[PDB]
Amino acid sequence: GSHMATLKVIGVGGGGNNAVNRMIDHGMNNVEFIAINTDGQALNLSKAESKIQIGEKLTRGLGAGANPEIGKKAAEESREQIEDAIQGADMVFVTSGMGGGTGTGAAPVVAKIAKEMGALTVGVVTRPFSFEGRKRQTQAAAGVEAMKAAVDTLIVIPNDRLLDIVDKSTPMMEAFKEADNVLRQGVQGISDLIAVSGEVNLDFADVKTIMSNQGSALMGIGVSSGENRAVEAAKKAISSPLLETSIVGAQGVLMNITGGESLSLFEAQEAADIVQDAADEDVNMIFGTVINPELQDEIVVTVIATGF
Ligand SMILES: Nc1nc2c(ncn2[C@@H]2O[C@H](COP(=O)(O)OP(=O)(O)CP(=O)(O)O)[C@@H](O)[C@H]2O)c(=O)[nH]1
Ligand SMILES: [K+]
Repeated sequence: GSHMATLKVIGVGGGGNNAVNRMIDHGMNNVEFIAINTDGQALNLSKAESKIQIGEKLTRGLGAGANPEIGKKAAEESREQIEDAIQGADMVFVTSGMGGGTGTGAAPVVAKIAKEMGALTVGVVTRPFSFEGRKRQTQAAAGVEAMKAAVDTLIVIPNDRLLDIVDKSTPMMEAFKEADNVLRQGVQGISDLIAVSGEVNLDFADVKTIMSNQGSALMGIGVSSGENRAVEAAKKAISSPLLETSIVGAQGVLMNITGGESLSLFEAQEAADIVQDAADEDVNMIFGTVINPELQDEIVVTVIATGF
């Protein structure tokens, strides 16, 4: 028969659960959410269907107070509850802000558990703003290294990059939604790739080949119309204003192109060439195509890049 992949998104700590709440608000389908936190006040406000309060014996229901050893121990002591919530997942996205205690310490434990439960495990984490100081940055760096050791693939968003995309008045919440989009569009892109039957079909086994045990990653989506649409969508898919890891140096790529019946062979080559040339490597590509006749002049390019 057919395979139906279960995708889960797990928020760990404040920032991660913020991202989960905003994704649920934005509306996601076919994805399951898990909220993990020490902070009982924030966890009570989570919109996630599955909630795990960790470390209550250690924190009395408070956060970890920037102590990553308490975050790590809190997750370890709730291993069975975390395993039970994950069980059945084919793919898990662990999202977390690094630099505090709960996210820094517990997110690598959650990711380790997910991988041991058999899930393809992707971390999407932030580094703190420079204005938060050097100690926060150093602690975050230890969290990023622990994440790298625990996940299949890791996407790092330095929060300082948000300062590159705001004007002096952009609300902080609007900026945070831009960082959220990295996770949301990557999850949505995989979900859609799985759900739809393509003319050149890609599926979850291709995602596993490109992402399993591959270190840093990029996940992007680009949409364009009109003249040069394939080139423009491909460039947008690989544009990484918020990413620590750019496309440069990628050695494996999952690339899908969705368009209407006008989708031309020539423009599919144009788009593939953009990704090959930007990588500035010989990229091992798994290429797919979907014809969606509901589309008119719109083209959508999805890119997952690993192998740096
Ligand atoms: N882009 C973004 N960054 C966030 C968000 N919330 C927190 N951050 C950033 O993540 C870092 C850690 O914050 P948070 O996730 O609340 O930490 P925690 O580990 O839960 C806090 P404690 O140590 O007390 O338990 C912050 O220093 C900040 O850089 C958010 O919603 N969006
Ligand atoms: K498919």
